[PDB]
Amino acid sequence: VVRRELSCESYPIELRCPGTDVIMIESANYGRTDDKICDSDNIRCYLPDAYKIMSQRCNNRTQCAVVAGPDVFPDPCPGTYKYLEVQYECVPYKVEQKVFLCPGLLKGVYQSEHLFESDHQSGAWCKDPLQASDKIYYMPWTPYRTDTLTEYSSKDDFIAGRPTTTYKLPHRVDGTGFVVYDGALFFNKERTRNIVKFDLRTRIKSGEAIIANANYHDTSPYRWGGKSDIDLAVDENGLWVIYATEQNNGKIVISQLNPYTLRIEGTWDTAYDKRSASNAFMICGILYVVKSNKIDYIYNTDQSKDSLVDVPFPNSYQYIAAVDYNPRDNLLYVWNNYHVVKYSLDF
Amino acid sequence: VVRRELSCESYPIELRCPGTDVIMIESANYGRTDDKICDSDNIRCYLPDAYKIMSQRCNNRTQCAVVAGPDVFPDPCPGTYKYLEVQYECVPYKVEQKVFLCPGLLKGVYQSEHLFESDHQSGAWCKDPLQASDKIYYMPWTPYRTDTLTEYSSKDDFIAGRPTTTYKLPHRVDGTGFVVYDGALFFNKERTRNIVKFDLRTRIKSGEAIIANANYHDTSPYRWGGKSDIDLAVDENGLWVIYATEQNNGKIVISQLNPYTLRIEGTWDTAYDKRSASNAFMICGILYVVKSNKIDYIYNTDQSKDSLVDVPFPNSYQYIAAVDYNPRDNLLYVWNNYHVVKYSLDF
Amino acid sequence: VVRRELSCESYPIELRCPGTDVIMIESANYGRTDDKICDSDNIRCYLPDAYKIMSQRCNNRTQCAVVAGPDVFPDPCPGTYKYLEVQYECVPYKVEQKVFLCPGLLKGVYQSEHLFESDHQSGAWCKDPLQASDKIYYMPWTPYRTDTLTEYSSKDDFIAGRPTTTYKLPHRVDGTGFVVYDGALFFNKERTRNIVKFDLRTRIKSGEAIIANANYHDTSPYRWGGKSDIDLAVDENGLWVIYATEQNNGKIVISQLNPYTLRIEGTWDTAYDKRSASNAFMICGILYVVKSNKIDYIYNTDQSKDSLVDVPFPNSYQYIAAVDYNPRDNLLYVWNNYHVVKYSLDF
Amino acid sequence: VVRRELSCESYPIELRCPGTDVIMIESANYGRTDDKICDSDNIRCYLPDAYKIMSQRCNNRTQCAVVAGPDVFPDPCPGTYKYLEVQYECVPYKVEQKVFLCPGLLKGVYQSEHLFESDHQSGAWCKDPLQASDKIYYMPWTPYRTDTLTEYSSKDDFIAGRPTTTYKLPHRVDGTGFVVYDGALFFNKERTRNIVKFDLRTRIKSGEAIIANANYHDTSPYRWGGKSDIDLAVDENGLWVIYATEQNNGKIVISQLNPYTLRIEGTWDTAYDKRSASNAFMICGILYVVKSNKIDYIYNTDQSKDSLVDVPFPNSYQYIAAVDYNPRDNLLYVWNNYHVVKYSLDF
Ligand SMILES: *[C@@H]1O[C@H](CO)[C@@H](O)[C@H](O)[C@H]1NC(C)=O
Ligand SMILES: *[C@@H]1O[C@H](CO)[C@@H](O)[C@H](O)[C@H]1NC(C)=O
Ligand SMILES: *[C@@H]1O[C@H](CO)[C@@H](O)[C@H](O)[C@H]1NC(C)=O
Ligand SMILES: *[C@@H]1O[C@H](CO)[C@@H](O)[C@H](O)[C@H]1NC(C)=O
Ligand SMILES: [Ca+2]
Ligand SMILES: [Ca+2]
Ligand SMILES: [Ca+2]
Ligand SMILES: [Ca+2]
Ligand code: NA
Ligand code: NA
Ligand code: NA
Ligand code: NA
Repeated sequence: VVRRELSCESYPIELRCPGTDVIMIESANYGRTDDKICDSDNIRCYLPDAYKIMSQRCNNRTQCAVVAGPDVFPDPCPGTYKYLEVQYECVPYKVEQKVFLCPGLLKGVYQSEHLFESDHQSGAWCKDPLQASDKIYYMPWTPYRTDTLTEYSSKDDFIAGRPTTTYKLPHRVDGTGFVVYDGALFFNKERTRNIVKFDLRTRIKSGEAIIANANYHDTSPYRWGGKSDIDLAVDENGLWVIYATEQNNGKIVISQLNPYTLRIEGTWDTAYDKRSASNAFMICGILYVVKSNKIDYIYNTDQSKDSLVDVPFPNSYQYIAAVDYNPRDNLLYVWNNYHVVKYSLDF
Repeated sequence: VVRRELSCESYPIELRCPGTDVIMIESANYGRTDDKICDSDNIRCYLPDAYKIMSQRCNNRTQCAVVAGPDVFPDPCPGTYKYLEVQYECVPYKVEQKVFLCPGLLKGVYQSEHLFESDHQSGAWCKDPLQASDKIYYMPWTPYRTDTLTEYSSKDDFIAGRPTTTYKLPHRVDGTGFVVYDGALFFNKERTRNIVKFDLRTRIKSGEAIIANANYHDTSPYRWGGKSDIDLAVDENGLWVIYATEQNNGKIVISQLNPYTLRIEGTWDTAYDKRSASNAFMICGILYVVKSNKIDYIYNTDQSKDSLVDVPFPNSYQYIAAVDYNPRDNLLYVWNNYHVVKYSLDF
Repeated sequence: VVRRELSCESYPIELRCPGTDVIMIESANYGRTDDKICDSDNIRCYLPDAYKIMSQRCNNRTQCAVVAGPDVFPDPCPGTYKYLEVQYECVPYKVEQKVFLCPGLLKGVYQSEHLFESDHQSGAWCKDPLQASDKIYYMPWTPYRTDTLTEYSSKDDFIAGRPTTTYKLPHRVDGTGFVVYDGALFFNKERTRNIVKFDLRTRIKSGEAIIANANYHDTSPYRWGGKSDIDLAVDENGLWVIYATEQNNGKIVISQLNPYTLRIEGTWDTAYDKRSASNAFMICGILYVVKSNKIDYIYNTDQSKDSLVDVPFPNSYQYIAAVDYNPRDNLLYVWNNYHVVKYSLDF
Repeated sequence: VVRRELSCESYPIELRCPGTDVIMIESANYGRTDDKICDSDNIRCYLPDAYKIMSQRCNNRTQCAVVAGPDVFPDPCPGTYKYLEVQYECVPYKVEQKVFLCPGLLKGVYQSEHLFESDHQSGAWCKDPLQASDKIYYMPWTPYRTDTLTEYSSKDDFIAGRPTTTYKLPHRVDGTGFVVYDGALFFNKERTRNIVKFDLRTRIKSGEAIIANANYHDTSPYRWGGKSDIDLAVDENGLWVIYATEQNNGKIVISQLNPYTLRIEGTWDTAYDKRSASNAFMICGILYVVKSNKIDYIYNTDQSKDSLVDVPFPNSYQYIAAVDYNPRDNLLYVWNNYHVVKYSLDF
């Protein structure tokens, strides 16, 4: 929706966008286009650079204050009493285009970072790839008692055990399949085949989606168990759901979930038994299944074709609780038998 | 609607309200009430003064930033890792209670201030009594060509002819009957018996009300004419409409208009011919009619009783274009034959 | 905000307002004003009655469907392919003007209706005077356990004990001082000097107001006690708060509360000790205090003048728990020692 | 956001969603879970099928009315006075999953339907693939005078020249590159490198996106010219922008545009000169370039790989003004030298 501001010469113009939304200049003029605006003692006074000046000073910002005068703008009509007229919009914060571009085909998964050894055998952690932020999101695994999400301002604060805040979730969580995308938490509602969307900035449930025919609550989890039936994943294409159905004889089923409309945007049936998989993740719309040790299966959703592979994966620890791909830094956010680690990817 | 913020010890809590809305602390606790919030190495840790500290620091403000720690709060439980949990609302800016309290019964109208002599014989001007501001709103009278409202930051800037901004109205204006109340402009839409509500902060029409059976467009104006058929008025009770109907044989009819719901909240029929009145205004729900020179008639809406009076009014100039009462400063904002003046009131 | 609809000849126009909001036609034309609208094989084709037809068919309705054709509209230009263009707004439902007009000065309170004898000694009940509805709202009094409001579709259903719905309140209630106004419940939040606004249609808290310096939780209740410290009241002027302050030595203090902005719009200090009052209510901005038996004191907020009176009140029962005035039907909604009654008023 | 309804036995529950949004049942119970709800003369009374009954009766509907009683629900506790308690959300209308699934690789483009021969040599037309509707959207090409979009209820009404409505656009349109997606019109704003989003249901601009470095206004159009610089396209992946940049030496550049966030989600540089292309379109994230006669070039965005091809295209007419792919019916919506046609696709 179009927002409007106008200030007479020597007065500032004030632009402000709600929450995390940012300014986008639609139009701007410094001069005079009307004989009634800004009462004083030439209605064809235009400054073509007014649009450029306002865009440079205000675009990508939550707020802007610009004085309508000679300190900021050249004079398009000396002698004429001028005014600054601006039309603008509040748009979601911009995202670096690399987040949506495929880095290539996965050659292997390798050790990279070892953050710390937690006192919890299972759990999950990630970053929001749509944000240029150092924020880490952490959800520990406690059977039948998980309903919180802890936020850390950096990796350094995360290792030191220094949280910024904690979120009380509207429902209990089943498994370690959680993801954070564009300021929203996505999780599997305990004892349901539903995904809950929880807005972190306003601390309220912003929606719910039913994952049609998805098996739930220790019916089709990963090898380790722990109610891992439904796993969410983020990649270059958006948000995904990794689960299994009786219709597909307990084999992995993958669906694209629109994070804004909560619609299921395409479903693909794989040939890999979910109970046999230690974990799984998406990269460029391709499902990578972990066996434990190695990636032994891939499913390409773009071609609707699968293949048997022998892609390396770290053999260090046994209890693989969570594996989350990040399309911003191209790293795997892993929870493996108490150890909180980051794995590099070779393309 | 309830808004929530939470920050772990040493981190700041950030409260922000949209537009001109202000913070109201609902609840606050600095301590520990839950064993899962703010992950670290006593769930009955309360600070009773947390509510008082937050209220003092954040109430009546657009924004607030408070660090959850020993610089701002005492320690309710030394050794326990604490967090600040706050529940708050965004409410319209508070108004000094005097604005709604009757100063008394009017003894007379007297000269007080003479701002300047305009080049326009007719027009109208006022301040928003619900705002603690020096802002002046000005609408000149130009037959069939009025569609702007000019704003000045102070009396000083108004006399000097230094405007802050100008508003382009969605429709043309009939007469000098305009008023500003709680950030909204109220005016009579040209060639209609309708009142338009225009939000000044967002620069959009926020509503419309039809003044049932009101005479319009030089049918029942004030003595001077100029399409003065419908006059808006602000007092201790709110917003009023001063007009005339054929049902009341062209005599003044007064209605209370709710500025928030746009409903007509009571209508009273007077015995004064509107065409004979130079102008009129409300004080404490009492209509005061000007003849030119003197106030010769009053109508009390609380009692539904009228009386003939001889209340003094300045005899200086003839062409009385506008008379607007202000319940904050208890002054009359008058436009009389080019002269822009303020009249004092003796109670 | 302006809403727009347009349909080519023979097609229907569909107008819809959210919730309880109603249509108000701003403008309408059946004909042709543009050479590009409604593509077919005269751009000055107007029907003046189009505005009248649309207003008659759509005003005061939640929804409207009108066919753009000869069954509903005359032909302003035969041969020319026409279209119906409408501009409209969604406004709060209209209210009969009598609700805001003073019936007169109270001569006495008299018995009228005896609905039923409840099993609860104390409680409160009312109707929403801003709605043309038979709905009754009921709140029983249970010490430290009150957090529900029950709704009945009629008097008949209320006596029979046939509820339509129950509302779970966000907080516990202190006393029997509750009121319903313009679809919103107003109550005193347990162990606070705060008034909570709860929207009944959406079932959420819509705001909160602090009653500055108000005594609360068995400090200054009515004679019967039961945490009656703060009593809400509805009359021709709007919403009121009846309470007491230490600043006024425990004597009744009355404040106008804006139900839309949650602002305190004027405060008046009375000379009647609240602990000595059995109950109190407002009519035309005048406070009427009950002693038990009789009305022995009045306070006129319009004049800021009080008087000692001897106004009759029914002597039938002793334990007067609640007295709520209704400005639509001009009756008192009373709860007296198990008996749920309506009292008439002589003006 | 969660919406709540509750009705006591024999009373109906009413669920309504705004605009085109549909109901999604979150939770439902017919019975008794609380001793205070629905006042009458067992707080563990549950009906497991209540969720199933409500979902079946209300899911995918704008509105729902269900009576809380024995005509619709079995009795989970005879003798106990029951109530129906429902929690629900309003979600965007569901979309058939085929719209997001790739039909295969394009073997050729073939003649299928010939609707009519227009009096306009150039123009554009389409359907909204996210809607299960017969609605056709039409924009004729008139140099420097295009600012309207006409809607037809069916193919039959479109051929007959019987429109339902016309939309007045906030800005003039450059070229025939328009698209309709999820109730929103997307077009290139005249003399700019910007895409405007216009909501058809509310008739207002809902956003704007700048296509960084895009050539505009007869700099890089298709062979026929007519300000075709920027072309929008819809496929299984969403919304795309087909344009050219000086950085890519006037060769086709393709970008994914998020229709909800207005963000550019990935950009790919092709090797095909845009001025040499008659038109272009996307299918499964693959760009197909038309030469006139044949498809002689493809660019796969999933692989970031291009190939020279010889894919058939109808040789019937010369002046190819628009080619729009539809992912619901897998047809090309084409405007070729006055003729309005549909082309089939062989996979
Ligand atoms: C700021 O806004 C401009 C305007 O479109 C956009 O092009 C740019 O990508 C955004 N991000 C940055 C870092 O400038
Ligand atoms: C700030 O907020 C408090 C909280 O109710 C209110 O009492 C006060 O009147 C308002 N205004 C000022 C100037 O403090
Ligand atoms: C319907 O709308 C009209 C338009 O202003 C209004 O005058 C009238 O009072 C309202 N109420 C009824 C019952 O018509
Ligand atoms: C109705 O709602 C259900 C609930 O998720 C959904 O599964 C289904 O796909 C939607 N569409 C139809 C045609 O039922
Ligand atoms: Ca995973
Ligand atoms: Ca006046
Ligand atoms: Ca009372
Ligand atoms: Ca195309
Ligand atoms: Na996951
Ligand atoms: Na006025
Ligand atoms: Na009350
Ligand atoms: Na297009």
